[PDB]
Amino acid sequence: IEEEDVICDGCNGPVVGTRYKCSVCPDYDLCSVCEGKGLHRGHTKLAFPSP
Ligand SMILES: [Zn+2]
Ligand SMILES: [Zn+2]
Repeated sequence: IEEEDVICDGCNGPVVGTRYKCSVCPDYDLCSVCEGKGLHRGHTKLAFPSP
């Protein structure tokens, strides 16, 4: 099966459960562990469910 997946831009792990996305940039995603690191500082990240 070949499918589109959401991959964490902080650690390359799967983004499952809560998905953090940049409020400004398209195609930016963090898992909940990496969001706690504060990555992509300067842009607010938004909490969403994951696909
Ligand atoms: Zn991560
Ligand atoms: Zn951004």
